[PDB]
Amino acid sequence: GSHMGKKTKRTADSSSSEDEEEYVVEKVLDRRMVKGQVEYLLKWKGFSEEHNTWEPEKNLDCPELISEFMKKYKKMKEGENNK
Repeated sequence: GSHMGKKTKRTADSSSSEDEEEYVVEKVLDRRMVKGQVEYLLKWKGFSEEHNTWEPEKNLDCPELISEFMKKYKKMKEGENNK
């Protein structure tokens, strides 16, 4: 048992990493209208609640979102039959 020159050979190769950032809407939190213009509260991936941002409906590239949201708001707001 003597250590003269230990020769070890191994290959793993692990090159999988990249730093990138993208903007993706999460869901419709609130909605407001001003000067005959509709707007919605968008939330980009990473932006905290306090970092919420408002955008025009014409920009809202997600109609389905609004449709669903209306479903929740309907229940929230008191008024099913009586307008």
